[PDB]
Amino acid sequence: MRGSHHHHHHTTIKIATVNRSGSEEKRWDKIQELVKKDGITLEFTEFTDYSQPNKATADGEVDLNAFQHYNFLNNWNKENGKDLVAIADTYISPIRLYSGLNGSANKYTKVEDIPANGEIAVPNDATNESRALYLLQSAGLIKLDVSGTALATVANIKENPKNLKITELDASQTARSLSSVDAAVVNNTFVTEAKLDYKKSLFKEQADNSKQWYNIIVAKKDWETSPKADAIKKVIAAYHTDDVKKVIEESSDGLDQPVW
Ligand code: MET
Ligand SMILES: [Cl-]
Ligand SMILES: [Zn+2]
Ligand SMILES: [Zn+2]
Ligand SMILES: [Zn+2]
Ligand SMILES: [Zn+2]
Ligand SMILES: [Zn+2]
Ligand SMILES: [Zn+2]
Ligand SMILES: [Zn+2]
Ligand SMILES: [Zn+2]
Ligand SMILES: [Zn+2]
Ligand SMILES: [Zn+2]
Ligand SMILES: [Zn+2]
Repeated sequence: MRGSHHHHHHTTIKIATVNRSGSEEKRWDKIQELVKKDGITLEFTEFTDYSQPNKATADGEVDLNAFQHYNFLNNWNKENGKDLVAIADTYISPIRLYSGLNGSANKYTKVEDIPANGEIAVPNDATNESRALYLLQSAGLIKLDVSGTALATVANIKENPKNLKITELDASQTARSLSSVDAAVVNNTFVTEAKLDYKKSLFKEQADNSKQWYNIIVAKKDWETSPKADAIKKVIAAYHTDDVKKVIEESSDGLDQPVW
């Protein structure tokens, strides 16, 4: 059933995220510590997948969300006829291709070793699906019949030398699929929960137009007339500190790269 989540409660500012494992949420404890003197309590709704946080925000269940990149936001707004806005950039985490697993060993240590007739899992939402497909193309596994800013779908695969089966799954399910596929494209959000080591990935998305993959803090367009606007501006100030910069780098082991 849709919208699985839990809450993590410390003026009160409610933030929707997607749950991450290990130390990756420590940025939020540091931000809370910074805005404490200002009288601000943060409360988090932590969803399990990318379909829910923007809806929570447009519906007024939360004040902010922090989970997506600009492309995901733009696409979600267009699809849903909404106009949530980015009010700060956070980090970039270039998406990676990971080997399928045999127990806890990687089956492959190079792209070239993916077998003919193999299966690769990719996210199934338009922007991360596209992102994964361009990744598979830059890794030399496929060619696409779209380019530039065109969203690629699986129907846009033009060449497929190894006859790979490309299976699109929920973004939150690609890392879990690694026990039974040859390779998967996995968003940073899901890496730690599956116990993956991002530094042992087969392939990393190439920098270039990289800003479209920048993560953001998002609110409703009229947030600035809200009684919570002052508190929101302080939270943003706390995120954009040297202290938080360091916590993100340390608590994610470098997986998330701050962009401010
Ligand atoms: C919901 S869009 C995906 C965001 C994810 N943190 C990424 O940068 O890959
Ligand atoms: Cl805390
Ligand atoms: Zn709830
Ligand atoms: Zn709550
Ligand atoms: Zn929790
Ligand atoms: Zn959590
Ligand atoms: Zn915490
Ligand atoms: Zn906390
Ligand atoms: Zn409610
Ligand atoms: Zn409600
Ligand atoms: Zn899809
Ligand atoms: Zn598709
Ligand atoms: Zn490592």
